[PDB]
Amino acid sequence: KRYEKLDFLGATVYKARDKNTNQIVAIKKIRTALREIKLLQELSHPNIIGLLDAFGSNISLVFDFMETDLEVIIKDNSLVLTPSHIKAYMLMTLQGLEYLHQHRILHRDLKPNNLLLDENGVLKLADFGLAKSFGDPNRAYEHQVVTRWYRAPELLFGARMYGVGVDMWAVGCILAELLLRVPFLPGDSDLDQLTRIFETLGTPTEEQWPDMCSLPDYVTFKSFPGIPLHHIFSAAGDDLLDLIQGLFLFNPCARITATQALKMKYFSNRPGPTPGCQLPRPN
Ligand SMILES: Nc1ncnc2c1ncn2[C@@H]1O[C@H](COP(=O)(O)OP(=O)(O)NP(=O)(O)O)[C@@H](O)[C@H]1O
Ligand SMILES: [Mg+2]
Repeated sequence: KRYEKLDFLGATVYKARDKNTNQIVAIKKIRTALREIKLLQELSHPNIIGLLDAFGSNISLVFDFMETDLEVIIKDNSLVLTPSHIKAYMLMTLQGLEYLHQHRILHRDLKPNNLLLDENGVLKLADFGLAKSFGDPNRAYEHQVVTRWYRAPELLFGARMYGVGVDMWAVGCILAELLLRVPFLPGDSDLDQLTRIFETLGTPTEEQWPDMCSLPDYVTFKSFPGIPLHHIFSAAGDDLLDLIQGLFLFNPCARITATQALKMKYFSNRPGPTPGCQLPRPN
């Protein structure tokens, strides 16, 4: 309507120019979008993508333009991530997520390519296509799960009741991927995803996860010992290992929350988070 289509980016996404401010934006063109406009229009947090406008003739959602995303950074061999880089990305991720959870919203699709980065190193959660108020019902056969590699074990065992844990597990997978620069648990099937979770983190005992055997799709895997976190992340300090451990607890009620994650010593310890403007950018 009042936007000129500049470059194509990848539903269909275009770069554009707002003729009011001459501001550069991203326009996403196509009931998935109804629920999205509802939440996103009224939210406002630096680390949550802003919905600037919408119009219907199909639906077009107008978003802040973000020059890159975490997956691009992770896959870019010319960039080396320092401990301070990783700390900055996690802090922005968790502050965004803490906001959402305080507003009783689950993202439900956290993965590196949904953490967008602007030219000033501001990270923003995006793609609220699966986002849900905590108390909304979970559909029978149209149930929307994150891509498998970021997916919490309770979801892989068919949980219909879940909460904050699904996002926090994903956040642990994103952290692991920042550290390893490859996906942490790349399952090739939903069963193989559980296999990989268990042979890496151990097959849960009933005291680690009391209610596991009563999940709708529970089945008996072999007992795997797991691998010590300090062996997997050989460059991570004890403070980072404690955060990673908290994010991958099997019991979704024991798993660390965004708020608890942000209060951990990791975030107050040296080295500090990289200022956004010094974060490494694809050249
Ligand atoms: N706000 C934005 N600013 C700049 N580029 C963007 C923005 N949002 C999306 N893009 C780009 O457009 C592409 C469209 O991909 P997209 O379809 O959003 O991801 P997807 O996970 O494959 N499907 P979807 O469910 O639509 O997210 C992305 O990979 C980005 O490179
Ligand atoms: Mg996406």
